[PDB]
Amino acid sequence: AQSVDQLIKARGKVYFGVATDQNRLTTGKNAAIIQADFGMVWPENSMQWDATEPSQGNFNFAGADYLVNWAQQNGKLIGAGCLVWHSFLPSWVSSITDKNTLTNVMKNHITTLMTRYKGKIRTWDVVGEAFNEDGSLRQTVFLNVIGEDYIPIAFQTARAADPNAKLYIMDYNLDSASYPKTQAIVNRVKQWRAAGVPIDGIGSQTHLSAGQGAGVLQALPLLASAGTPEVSILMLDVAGASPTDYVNVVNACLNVQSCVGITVMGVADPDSAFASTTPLLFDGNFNPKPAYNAIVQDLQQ
Amino acid sequence: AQSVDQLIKARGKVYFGVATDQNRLTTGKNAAIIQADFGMVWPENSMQWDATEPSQGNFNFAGADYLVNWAQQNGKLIGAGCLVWHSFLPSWVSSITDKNTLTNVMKNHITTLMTRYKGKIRTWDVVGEAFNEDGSLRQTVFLNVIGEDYIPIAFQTARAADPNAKLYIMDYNLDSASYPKTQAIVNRVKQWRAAGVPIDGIGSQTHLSAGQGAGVLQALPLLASAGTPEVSILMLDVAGASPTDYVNVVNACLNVQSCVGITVMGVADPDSAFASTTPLLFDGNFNPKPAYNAIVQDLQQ
Ligand SMILES: O=[N+]([O-])c1ccc2nn[nH]c2c1
Ligand SMILES: O=[N+]([O-])c1ccc2nn[nH]c2c1
Repeated sequence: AQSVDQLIKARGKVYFGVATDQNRLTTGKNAAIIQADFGMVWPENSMQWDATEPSQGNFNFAGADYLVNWAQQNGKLIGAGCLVWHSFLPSWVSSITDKNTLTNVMKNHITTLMTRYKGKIRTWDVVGEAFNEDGSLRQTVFLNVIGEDYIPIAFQTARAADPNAKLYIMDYNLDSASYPKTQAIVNRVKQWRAAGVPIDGIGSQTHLSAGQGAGVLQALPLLASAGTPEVSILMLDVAGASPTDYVNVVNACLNVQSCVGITVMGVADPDSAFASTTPLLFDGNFNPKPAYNAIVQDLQQ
Repeated sequence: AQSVDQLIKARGKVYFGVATDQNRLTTGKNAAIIQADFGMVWPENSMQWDATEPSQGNFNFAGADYLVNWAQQNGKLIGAGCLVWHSFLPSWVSSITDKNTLTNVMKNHITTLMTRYKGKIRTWDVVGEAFNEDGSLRQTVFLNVIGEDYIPIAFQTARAADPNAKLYIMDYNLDSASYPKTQAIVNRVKQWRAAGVPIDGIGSQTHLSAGQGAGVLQALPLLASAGTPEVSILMLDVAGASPTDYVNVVNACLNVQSCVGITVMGVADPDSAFASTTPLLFDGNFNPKPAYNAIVQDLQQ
């Protein structure tokens, strides 16, 4: 099976990547497929807040360390995240009500994780899912306690911790150009960057239903109009794994100059959180599915 | 699918169990299958030394806590391990050369883990893979630095930390009654128990090639002749997943009064470390394989 990462690099992009973690790399055929076919790895779960700081100051890095070392040994780029994401917060964080304390807790979490891997991580997802569907800011503990400046603070802190990393904000339901959330994140990122906030990229969490790939062809250029140096496609999977949907997403990447690459959410269908929708590029026997071969043919042209 | 755990309990045994961990419970159909069909869970990796104490005295319990909570919420028994196993040691341990220091480090590791989960764990695998294939003791850091007393110390320390748990020694290649390692572990366990060492069980790590199930019918009664209150089948998988091999292992369990149950290495073939041998009871689409149905029929007859 030809390598989608090699082929996308030949078209001028940076990577075709995949999310993984230690117990994937030691089972199935995941390591062999990643070695041959993908150019970047992300930790699925091992870098999230609940996995890395389950109680205050008690950092759990064993799983993340394994993935970083494996990637370095095998010549792969590393992306990591998410530093600030309400969905993976442990209870001790969401109980904090003092603005000074929560600011320092957020800063220490960012600084500790980024310093540990300083210079080794290409892309950090710093803030995730900060927007409501109507485009207002999501009322998470960080917004409620710190206020809207928590986003500037997070990015400023991350830039100081590792100036080499590309810093991204990420969100989902940015797959349609007419959806209010898509326009809102563009407007807010434009404003933040105009005031000097170091947001290098917007990452679109592309968890799609059948037939939604076509809309990404119009949504991704819109996200790119915010003026960040980079945009990316993250967490990609498609219910039913139709070649048409997957090829449309790949072509959206190719059409947007600032889109650096694509990361799929897993290797093989049985290891998806959405396994009954068989939404990935390899089947339960680790054979490439028609969508994989269709991407290969699209990138060869 | 009828539950092998309910059927084996109806035959007078304690459980039919499976190894798992957090990211299995959140993907595929693993949680649903475990809820319906298995009565005990073990952490595959999250309790091993390299996952729980990656630096001296500094413990990581996020993954293990998740599995213990999940098991309690779903009414499942819990087994855990391995407290002392050379294959999962961090480098900081294997570089210790002082007998008193290594003894204290080992005792602290045992006591900290077992205290955290005191009263919640049915079975602890305390020492693993302590024997060479010829029956002599494996020359790990523990044997080289502490000496052969490390095994009595480990069990004595474990009994004091949680007197409710059943304490096991485990090894592999105990599948043939005429293999030297099988008789050696019997010899040594008899001696240790005569000296008052609290070894409650021998666990046989049953990682089998095709056709090796039949030999377990003679090996397991031999293991039971050491006189421990319990024996168990652990880490069970069979290359090719022949019904004949799986049924022979199940019947060995039924034939040995002190054998309390069986634990299979995982749920579905693609998540095995030996996936190309398709050695588990569910396939890559999470359908029960012929071996599963054969076990069901064997337990009903
Ligand atoms: O692209 N990704 O698959 C991915 C997975 C988990 C993440 N956490 N933060 N960013 C992430 C990206
Ligand atoms: O039975 N088991 O699958 C199993 C898995 C991992 C272990 N670590 N210690 N004991 C273990 C048993």
